[PDB]
Amino acid sequence: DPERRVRSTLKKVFGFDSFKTPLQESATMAVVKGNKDVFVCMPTGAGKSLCYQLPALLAKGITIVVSPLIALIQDQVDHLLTLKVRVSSLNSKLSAQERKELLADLEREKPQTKILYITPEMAASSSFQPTLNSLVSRHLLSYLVVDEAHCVSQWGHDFRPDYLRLGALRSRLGHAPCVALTATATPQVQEDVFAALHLKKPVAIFKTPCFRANLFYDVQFKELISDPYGNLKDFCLKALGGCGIVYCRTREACEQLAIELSCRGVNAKAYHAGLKASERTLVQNDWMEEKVPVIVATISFDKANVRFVAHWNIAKSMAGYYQESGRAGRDGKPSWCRLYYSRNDRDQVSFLIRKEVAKLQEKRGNKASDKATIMAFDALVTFCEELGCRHAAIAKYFGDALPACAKGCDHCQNPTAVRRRLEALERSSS
Ligand SMILES: Nc1ncnc2c1ncn2[C@@H]1O[C@H](COP(=O)(O)OP(=O)(O)O)[C@@H](O)[C@H]1O
Ligand SMILES: [Mg+2]
Ligand SMILES: [Zn+2]
Repeated sequence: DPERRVRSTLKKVFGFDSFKTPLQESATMAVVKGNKDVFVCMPTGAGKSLCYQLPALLAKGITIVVSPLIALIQDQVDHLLTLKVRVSSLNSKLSAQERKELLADLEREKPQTKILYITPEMAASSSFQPTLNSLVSRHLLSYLVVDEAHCVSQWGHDFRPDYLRLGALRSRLGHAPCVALTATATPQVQEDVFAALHLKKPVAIFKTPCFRANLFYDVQFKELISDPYGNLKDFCLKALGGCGIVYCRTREACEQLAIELSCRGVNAKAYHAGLKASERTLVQNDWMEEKVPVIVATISFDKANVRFVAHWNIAKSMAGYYQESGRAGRDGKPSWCRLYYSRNDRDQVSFLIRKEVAKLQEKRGNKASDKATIMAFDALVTFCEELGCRHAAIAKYFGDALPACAKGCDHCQNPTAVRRRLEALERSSS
């Protein structure tokens, strides 16, 4: 009865009566089985570390975990140690005796070390190769875990050439299943992970869908609104009856909107990097304690009663838009997400990204991530100019199945209304 073995370890070691979600449960059970290569794709804070930390304790041998930096490794090592777990870390920070003590333990016929954290540079080093081959030869390797697996991809936010060497390492240890985990949900990133880590097919996939049922999405065209500040004021008031957010691009527009909304009868405090750090925490504290309902911001600081998120200007990427609008309705109660779109604002953001790209190119030459940045923006322009379900467009971008939008977006609420606003936009060009 492995379910019972898992359930007892969950309580006695990790001190938990249940799994956070059933997907965390299915993922953990699939890693325990040990018959296939596993891919875990869940949001940050969804309990991905347990999906591999728990099975490692129930396996006969050692689990090797690859992670990008020592700072993040140390946090994971310090955490497991308090649970009285036999966790170790082979890195550059180790003193002469420390490394000698750890290398000796691994050379024992029955080593004490159950979980070993290493950086990719260390995994692929010729000096680590005698240790690894001995473990493979003695059938002492139970799992190979690749955390932050999106690091293999130039289509992700954190490309690391060191992660590309991990494919050849994985190929050398066939007996041991491989576990790959990330929060990045795009299909190109998933495809890069499967190919770069030389994963064995069929891969067991545990993917949290990006769909958020309680969010009402709409797109309004600033060009066709006689009183723009009046529309934002209406939207802000109607959504309440908690708190709400308004995003904009400039410090100028951030100040204009904060004063402009306070005049209409909706108390708004401007938040940007131009202000003093003393004032930053002050404005933050007041929005958190509901003294001020609206925060107009260009930058960010997690409030649970966010009833609205309004984007005064188009965001820089589809992933950025998903994350910023995603700050709404964390309590599960109904919330509203509006993106105010104009072709001039599109031309402005596009120009800004192209300069930022040329600045990186002047600094370090050409890279394949240069094209990804333009495509991440053009996917958001497509969403703004598209006629279709707002939730189905997000699902398609993140490789999810069609979501059950029960009149949960402007297009689904009334497709004719979205069509008339779009026709007026297309005609205005002539
Ligand atoms: N079954 C569980 N029940 C409750 N909390 C859990 C459970 N499993 C893990 N957690 C906790 O969830 C938090 C976030 O998990 P973590 O592994 O850091 O997530 P991720 O890698 O997805 O960002 C941690 O503080 C962890 O202890
Ligand atoms: Mg993690
Ligand atoms: Zn819809």
